[PDB]
Amino acid sequence: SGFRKMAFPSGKVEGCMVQVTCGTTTLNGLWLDDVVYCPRHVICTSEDMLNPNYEDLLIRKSNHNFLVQAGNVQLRVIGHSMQNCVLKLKVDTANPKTPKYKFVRIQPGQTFSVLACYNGSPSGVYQCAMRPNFTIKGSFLNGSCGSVGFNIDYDCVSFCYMHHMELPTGVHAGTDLEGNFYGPFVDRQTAQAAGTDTTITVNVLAWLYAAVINGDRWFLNRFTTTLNDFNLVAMKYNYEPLTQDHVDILGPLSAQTGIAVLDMCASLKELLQNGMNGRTILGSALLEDEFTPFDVVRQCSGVTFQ
Amino acid sequence: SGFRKMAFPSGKVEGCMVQVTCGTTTLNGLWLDDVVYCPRHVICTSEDMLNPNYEDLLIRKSNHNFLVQAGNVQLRVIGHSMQNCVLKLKVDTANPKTPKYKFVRIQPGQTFSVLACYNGSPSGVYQCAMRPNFTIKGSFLNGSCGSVGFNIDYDCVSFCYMHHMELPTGVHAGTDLEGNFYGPFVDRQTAQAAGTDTTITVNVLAWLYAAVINGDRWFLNRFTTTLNDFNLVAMKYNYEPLTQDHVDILGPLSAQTGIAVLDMCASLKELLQNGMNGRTILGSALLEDEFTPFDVVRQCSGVTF
Ligand SMILES: *C(N)c1ncn(C[C@@H](O)COc2cc(Cl)ccc2Cl)n1
Ligand SMILES: *[C@@H](N)c1ncn(C[C@@H](O)COc2cc(Cl)ccc2Cl)n1
Ligand SMILES: [Cl-]
Ligand code: NA
Repeated sequence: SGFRKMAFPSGKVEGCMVQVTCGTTTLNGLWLDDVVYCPRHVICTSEDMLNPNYEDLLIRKSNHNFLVQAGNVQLRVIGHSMQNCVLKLKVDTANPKTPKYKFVRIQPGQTFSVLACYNGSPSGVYQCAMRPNFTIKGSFLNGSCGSVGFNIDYDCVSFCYMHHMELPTGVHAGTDLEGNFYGPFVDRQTAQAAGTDTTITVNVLAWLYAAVINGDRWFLNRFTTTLNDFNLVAMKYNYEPLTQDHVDILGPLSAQTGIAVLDMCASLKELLQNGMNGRTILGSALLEDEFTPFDVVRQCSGVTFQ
Repeated sequence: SGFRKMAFPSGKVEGCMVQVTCGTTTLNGLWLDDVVYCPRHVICTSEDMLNPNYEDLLIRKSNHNFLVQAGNVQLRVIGHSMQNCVLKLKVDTANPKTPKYKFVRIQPGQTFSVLACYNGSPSGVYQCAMRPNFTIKGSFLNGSCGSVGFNIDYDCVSFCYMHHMELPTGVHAGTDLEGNFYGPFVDRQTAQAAGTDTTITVNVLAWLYAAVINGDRWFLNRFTTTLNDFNLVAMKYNYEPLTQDHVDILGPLSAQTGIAVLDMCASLKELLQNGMNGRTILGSALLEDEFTPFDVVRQCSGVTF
């Protein structure tokens, strides 16, 4: 029993992190087979903050302008190309520690592990969720760009995030590993702001199901709700709409606990109305929204504590 | 910016985890040099679990009774012995992935990373603190015994915890890697209960400093206090006493933020007396006590491994 924000073991990703230098700028890259992936803004100068023309900056570079260091070893860059907002540096050595992997673009609400890195060397690992406004609430300092987010369902690493920048509110924006930004953000230092963020409703429900599995029922009630009335109430607290897809996705947790999804919805409605009145759920005094249904099933007993 | 509960990168430990089987029991072991460490309770069966005589259970076993798998490779056990509550299985091969390491015993309040494992296969990593009552609030299912906790101090892994059991309240108990329990617990299936826990004061203060560094300031005030007056408040709210050593340890964060420790104690006093009045601190509606001073400095500075 117990319930913690739990990351994937990071070793398969640690073996892929390198340092990329261009001019006076150093950040991190991801070395898979014979390609190093990193944010294209590594080629930007002080003059290129606001309106970089990346095509024009890149054509002026040779292979030997990029320094890639993997531990104590220099790799030799033998090619370069840009794909969307990522740079792909072809190197003369395949990474002998390359795991089985794939690149996946995630949807808001999905969670992943972040391996924060500086100078190509891992600092720490933590769990994040892609917020509804396409930001993440990470922990990143200068030099952390090119740190990646991933899942490891089975033995295969799914890379889903590469870190590019911090927005004025202190939240974080980045790309998939094909270099497409999450959300309406661009790799320019112009005024950009994330939209108002909302709570990830399906994840809160999942977490309430985790609480029941771990043996806590205090917040349930005798009521039910229609999906439409739930959404009308939940929107007034800045909760995302719950869809029929979300209801379907919660089916297994429902089945395991004997609590219908719309009955759990009625519990959530009452929690929003009442607060917790001095109580906690799985150790928290707020409703937690960074655990998915899949995360709950992965972490929790398949046997409910009745 | 930002502040997150963050574990050490786990790869140096992942390369040391193996599966240990004895009879119908499988759990995890730690393979360092030519020794595999695991809980001695692996040798227990159902009728023994109430009052095991470990000496007597062990003498009946041959080397070949212990099946050790490192990935898909069987290791050959060439010796077996007990140290306190851990079993030490001598194997014929040194682990080529053995990191620089030490065995250390930590103090209550100290944090560490746990690499949860099942069948010798790492499943997840999270940060824990050794509670004042010598339990940890972990997340462990059947098959997780022998999972380890660690810190990394440079390139050196300090192993500090091996998982043995779950108490009735759903919190967790285990040993150092020399097999000495944290807390007044024993390795048998009997009525055992955690003592009442307290809040780790120095760590709450550290976290308040993290909050200020990350721009969250509403709880600061004009007031200061003394160690003695604050300690009367701490005791009333089931907080650990704050010592002068704690004050010294927080010195850096005091200097950096311009909030003396006893000034921050006056903030904490008011929070304990009045609550948060609807507000949050670093996204929490409770006072967090599982970040140490060193954790806060390390994450607000970007140290790597
Ligand atoms: C750890 N891998 C694990 N998995 C299941 N369990 C529960 C029981 O197997 C515990 O068994 C014992 C524990 C102790 Cl502390 C003494 C004796 C026994 Cl049989 N643990
Ligand atoms: C990432 N490693 C990092 N470290 C510091 N910074 C701040 C600036 O250096 C980033 O500069 C740019 C960012 C973008 Cl998105 C476009 C252009 C530039 Cl110059 N980032
Ligand atoms: Cl005063
Ligand atoms: Na004060």
